[PDB]
Amino acid sequence: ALPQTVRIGTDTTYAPFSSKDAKGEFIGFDIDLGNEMCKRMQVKCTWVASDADALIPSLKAKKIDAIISSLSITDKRQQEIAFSDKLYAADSRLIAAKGSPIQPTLESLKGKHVGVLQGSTQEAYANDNWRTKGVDVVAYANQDLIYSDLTAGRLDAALQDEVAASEGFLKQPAGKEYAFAGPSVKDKKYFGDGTGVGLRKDDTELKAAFDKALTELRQDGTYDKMAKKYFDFNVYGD
Repeated sequence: ALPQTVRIGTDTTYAPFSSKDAKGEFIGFDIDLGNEMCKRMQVKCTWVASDADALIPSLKAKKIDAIISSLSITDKRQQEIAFSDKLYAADSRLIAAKGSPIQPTLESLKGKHVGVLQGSTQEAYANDNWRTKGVDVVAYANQDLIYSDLTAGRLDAALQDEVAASEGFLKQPAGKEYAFAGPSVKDKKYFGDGTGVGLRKDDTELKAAFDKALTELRQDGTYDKMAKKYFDFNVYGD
């Protein structure tokens, strides 16, 4: 059976998906999706703010029943936990000067300087896929020095999370003469081909319920109405 109340963990440091406003309220597209699915599942849901690194451990330990926290459905994570069907994509993407001919291909990136943030999944992807095939991958301690170096012409491009870059540089005046270079970069091992509700593998009833509610809110147009509040592109991907 489903619990009387489903506890959902989320890392509230990631607008526009999950954050806390000035009154401490949970806000974001994750919160909207979670709340809408819980409504259709007719279960009470309680949001629980958690450190990012504590989400999966808390889930495994049954401190929470679900994770909705832009949790990429990576191959590695699927060794340990289950996921709902995809909620939206969390792929990465190149940013470069507006009009740049750069593409996320080996042929285009050969001999180019591509900035990535130290310790990021973007760094991992670029080091494992591009650095070893003739791309000059430069790792940064500070995200903002990446952007500054891009604007200064010390980088050809920067590999960033797509929505984070969209909301955090491209929408700022500083990013006005910059744009995505090519399409999003997709990889099941690094970016997950989607985010999903993170769930314990044995909780099949809970996953089925989330999956059912999600297809229904997508099919009757609720998904797009909710997404339009935050995004002017196809955030779902796919």
